Amino acid sequence: ITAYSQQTRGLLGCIITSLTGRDKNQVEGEVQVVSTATQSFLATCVNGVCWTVYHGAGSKTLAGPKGPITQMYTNVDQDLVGWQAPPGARSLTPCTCGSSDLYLVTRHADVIPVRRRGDSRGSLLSPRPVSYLKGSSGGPLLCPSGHAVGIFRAAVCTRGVAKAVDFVPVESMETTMRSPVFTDNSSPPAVPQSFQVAHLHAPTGSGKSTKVPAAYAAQGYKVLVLNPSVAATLGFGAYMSKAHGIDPNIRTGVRTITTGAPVTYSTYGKFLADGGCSGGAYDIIICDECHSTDSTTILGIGTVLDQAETAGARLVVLATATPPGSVTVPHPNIEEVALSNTGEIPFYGKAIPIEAIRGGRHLIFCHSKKKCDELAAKLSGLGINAVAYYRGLDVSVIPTIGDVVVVATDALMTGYTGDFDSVIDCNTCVTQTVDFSLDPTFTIETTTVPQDAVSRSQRRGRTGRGRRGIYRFVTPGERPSGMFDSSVLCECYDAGCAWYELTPAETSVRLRAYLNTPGLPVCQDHLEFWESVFTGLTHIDAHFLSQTKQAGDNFPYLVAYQATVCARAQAPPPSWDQMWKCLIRLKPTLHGPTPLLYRLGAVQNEVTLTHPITKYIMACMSADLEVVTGSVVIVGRIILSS
Amino acid sequence: ITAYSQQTRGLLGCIITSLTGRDKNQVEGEVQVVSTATQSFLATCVNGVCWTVYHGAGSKTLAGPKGPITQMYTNVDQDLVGWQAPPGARSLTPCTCGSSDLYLVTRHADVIPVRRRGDSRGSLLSPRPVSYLKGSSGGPLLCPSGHAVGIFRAAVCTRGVAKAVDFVPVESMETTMRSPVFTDNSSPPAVPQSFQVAHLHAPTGSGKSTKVPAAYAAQGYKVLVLNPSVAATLGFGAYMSKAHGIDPNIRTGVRTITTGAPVTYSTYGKFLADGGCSGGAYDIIICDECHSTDSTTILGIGTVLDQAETAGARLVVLATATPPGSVTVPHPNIEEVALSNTGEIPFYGKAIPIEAIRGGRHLIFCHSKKKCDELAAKLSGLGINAVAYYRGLDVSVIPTIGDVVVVATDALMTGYTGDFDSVIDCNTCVTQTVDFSLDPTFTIETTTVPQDAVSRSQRRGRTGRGRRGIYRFVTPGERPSGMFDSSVLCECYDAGCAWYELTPAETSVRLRAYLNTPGLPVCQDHLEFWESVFTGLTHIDAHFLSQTKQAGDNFPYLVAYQATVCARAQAPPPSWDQMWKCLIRLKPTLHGPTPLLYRLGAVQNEVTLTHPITKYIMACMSADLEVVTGSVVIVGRIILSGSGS
Ligand SMILES: [NH3+]Cc1ccc(Oc2ccccc2)cc1
Ligand SMILES: [NH3+]Cc1ccc(Oc2ccccc2)cc1
Repeated sequence: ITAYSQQTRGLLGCIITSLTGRDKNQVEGEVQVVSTATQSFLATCVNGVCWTVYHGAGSKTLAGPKGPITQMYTNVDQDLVGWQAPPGARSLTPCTCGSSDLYLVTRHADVIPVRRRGDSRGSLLSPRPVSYLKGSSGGPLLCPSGHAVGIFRAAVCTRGVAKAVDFVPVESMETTMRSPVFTDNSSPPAVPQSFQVAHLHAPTGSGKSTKVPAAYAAQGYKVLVLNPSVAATLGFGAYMSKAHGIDPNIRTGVRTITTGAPVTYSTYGKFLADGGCSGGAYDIIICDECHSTDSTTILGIGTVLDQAETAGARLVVLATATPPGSVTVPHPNIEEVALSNTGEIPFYGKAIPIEAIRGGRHLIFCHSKKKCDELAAKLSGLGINAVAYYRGLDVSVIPTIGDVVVVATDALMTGYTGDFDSVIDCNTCVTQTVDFSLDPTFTIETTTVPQDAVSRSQRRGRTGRGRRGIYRFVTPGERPSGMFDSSVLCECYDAGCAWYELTPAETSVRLRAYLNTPGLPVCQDHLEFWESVFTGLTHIDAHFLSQTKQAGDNFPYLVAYQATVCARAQAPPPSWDQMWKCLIRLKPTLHGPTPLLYRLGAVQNEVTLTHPITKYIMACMSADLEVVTGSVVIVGRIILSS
Repeated sequence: ITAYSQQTRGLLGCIITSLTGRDKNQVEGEVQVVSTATQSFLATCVNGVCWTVYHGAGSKTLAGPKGPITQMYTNVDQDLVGWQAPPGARSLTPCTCGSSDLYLVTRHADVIPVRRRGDSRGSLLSPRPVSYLKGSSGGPLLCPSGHAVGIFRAAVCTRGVAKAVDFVPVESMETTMRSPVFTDNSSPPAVPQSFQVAHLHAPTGSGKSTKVPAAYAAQGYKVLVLNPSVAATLGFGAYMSKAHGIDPNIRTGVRTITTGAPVTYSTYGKFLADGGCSGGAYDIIICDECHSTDSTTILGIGTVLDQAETAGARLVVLATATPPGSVTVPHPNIEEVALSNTGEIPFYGKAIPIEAIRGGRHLIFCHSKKKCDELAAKLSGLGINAVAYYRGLDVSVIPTIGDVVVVATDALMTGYTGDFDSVIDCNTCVTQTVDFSLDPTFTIETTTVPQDAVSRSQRRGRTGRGRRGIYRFVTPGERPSGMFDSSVLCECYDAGCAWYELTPAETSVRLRAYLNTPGLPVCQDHLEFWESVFTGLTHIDAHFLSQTKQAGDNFPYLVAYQATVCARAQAPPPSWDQMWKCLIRLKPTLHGPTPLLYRLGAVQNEVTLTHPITKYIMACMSADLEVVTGSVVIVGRIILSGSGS
């Protein structure tokens, strides 16, 4: 095998084409170089279908001769997407009698030897920088005969040096093609003779966590319905007593009720607080909002999947309006309008007319609490009745009746259950992103990022509920949905220690149940990495753990454990911002360099690396780490020949 | 003082506008959010001129009502460029009485208080990560009265936190405006009565390395001519003695010759090897190729500027075809032709058709030695006589001579002096950047990047000499010339130690003479930081040093030092790349994590940061590092409050 690249489009055409969705150039070759507005990567044609990775492609359409091609196949559990191949596309053909010597075509037309180990794993003969492979997701792994063993999806790395490759085997495509491209998941499953995890995809309003649990209980089953939101968990209790004459049990941290009833409503949080499943309690477990990628939902859903075959249950139901890989589609009840630039109120580069929000009840989403208070002032300045809500504030700041503009962060989603005449969306959210920076260990950065399609649908779906709604937006983009960052896993272990007395090895078992169930959000497999680092975080100071839970910002356990080590060395904290207020009382006492374990923010101090734990963590970094490496547009192609 | 922002264009409207260079949208506001294809930053309109930083904007035009607006001012030393505001556009105005309370406006429309601490420095009352200030270059510092104090150009960092901001004081802008738009520099200067550093910007052709040094000799003056290339130096000498009559002294490593003549030709390397200026020696020194930013040319010119006046010289001419700021205009003699896809030979995305090169003499440039070899092999299949040249190989591996298609890296432009019928350029080169990654110390990465204007001009310069010439290219456009990376300073200290027995403190002085002389290539000033690093690198192993020196590769002193520490820890090197070949010999006896000092490449062994040297370098990192933080298109604006705070 031999290979060379050919650039077919430059920037302007790629943009123009992305928007029009009309690729008029004739698709020659069988490996294409593709681009989105942000990423560039490779797509291979096998068996008449043009394949690539989900983390690159998303749910995006392919620009084609007659306009946008929607995806024919979308397996988010195998990081696989595929479009029907435009007429005149050559295709590689599968590999019958696999060799072990493979050849990985990169986007620079370099052909890289690979030794096959697993079904989906290959080891690079000559290890290379991970940077080298980035751009080559969805490039084909070949055998010498030129046939197609699979498509590349991740590097497996030691300390930033790719030594193995992760690929999608060609049979997983053959499975994928064979799978029902449309499956029906709107009606609730019947209660099978033995254990079975089932899915329920139904829009909000289908009674997923009211009608259906009522159905199961009328059939005589004892039913637990798990939910992220306390406001929601509590709200069902009341709706039930009314519209189905069951006073159900309610279990929330704040306030629980045990009527004896066959149906229980519970927060995932409280579920975990009570040691998961009690054997004999329930026949059916409904996990609502399982598209949720907060640590408590993940850990909770993990637990249910881990425990319920044993606790006697016969049916787990993963219920959601927006499963991984789903596209934000028109709602028949919600007019969607773009914010423009002629309005009285600046809002994320655009403007809001004061007409649009004077009188009525409106919801303006912002990414940050700073920007909320800023906007809630501006509006009160203009005589509009504005109110900020975010993590911290109590939900009574939101008047339940009467005109108001609520400027909120996403906290609003789990904190408040009402709906609104309009919603204005800045179309962006803050997120936490772990970086294996080796300076000395890992870092957790905050970042404003484009909203994913799940968020857009949660946000927009706060208007239009059985009554008409306007949804105003700054921008039409979604990022693709149902993927989460490794830092979410990190948060689970932190949570496991902080709140639910779980040893890191028990958290792992539950996360591993989550990861190995198809149809959930996906995540690079870093369970062992994180387990190992938390394994080493021993003899924490209870009193510091206390104050970081109390204050309730993220990573209370890591923040406490740094805090701890800092105190066992009269050594000051990384910095004197809020995070390390739990030390203010010792400020004039501490002096020297900070014994740094990891970066959870700006470090403003001398730092020594010579602490035994820091070293343990650095040794944890030598772990194998799987890393990843408008329409999608074809910008170029790689031509194959040994 | 408060602010908010308006996005006035999308991503497509912005590409269309960069290419056409025509923007109709009224220019409202004072602070403009401008953008290139590659990046984005701020531009502030002051006294009717629309200013921004050179590092963002280069020499690019600015889209406007009737078409691209040409830069009125360009000061690559201040990092400052300016276009005439289209009539309409509001302007800020300067401060009328230095109040020290200041206010920086960021591209996120945040306004962040700054305490003025000198002519063009202010400290953040609240330190913040540098990443927060990125894309705010060209933004204004305002006094409390809302007047322009300066345009922000860089953050001063400790370990990635901005504690202070550097700006272009609006008085510098005042000078610039009250001054000529066009300057001469085209003609050789007359010799002054006392010391003076003149510039000379003239085409290769103006004989600035032969004609003008003759002229000065004809007037009875001793002139020394420094050049980076050793081929260029011997060739100028030869030409002189012959077509000019004076047998000139040559001073190069490969060939030294003392006639006694009044003209001496030399490379920068030999000059530096000879200890620089020997008192009395010369009156005029011509630094040809001052635009070069090889460590040797930078150290050499630094020495000349540091020593030339005390050595009794009267005139240093900094000589160059392409000074910082210069743009690639066309040629009378060179038709330039977009390479394209339809062609028998693949070449960086496009193809080269054979007919184009089947007969005659051709230079094909390639970003790397690998691609040269690979492309040689391919051209000797289709049966064209094609050599590959590059660093390592010998100059005479090229026919002088027959039919040929030479496939070269930039090494060509110092080794060889001949020209060609057509030149094919992939338009990209290989740089080194230093990243202060604190992992544990710093990284020197070798990257591939778009070529700058000088590069394009040199590469295209190898045709169209006194005849027709075709220029084929993979990509139009250049990045801006006259800026070099912090790694190049690193190379300078490294050569200082490796080659020229200069201690770091001595080197600082030479380089500081370079930096503070204006009209040369500019540079993030990291002198004290590197000086510190190399001061701590003591008791290097002479034998490793001599092997890395011989080897020809980069950072010989750093590679050999890293090797020294390893050998003496009986630890293996960070990899078994070619870079570490000097330790292969010893491979059996080397066990354990490597005691890592810095990163020059892929670390593969386990590492360990307990070495005293690691810690020393780690401490050096707490230094104060200044970090930078088609037409330019206005894509938005920041609006400032007219009253109140
Ligand atoms: N950036 C987060 C991210 C990126 C890629 C990704 O792909 C996967 C991972 C695991 C299984 C299947 C697909 C998951 C999460
Ligand atoms: N005030 C001197 C000055 C002028 C320009 C300059 O631009 C650069 C240089 C190097 C890298 C990035 C930008 C740096 C320093």
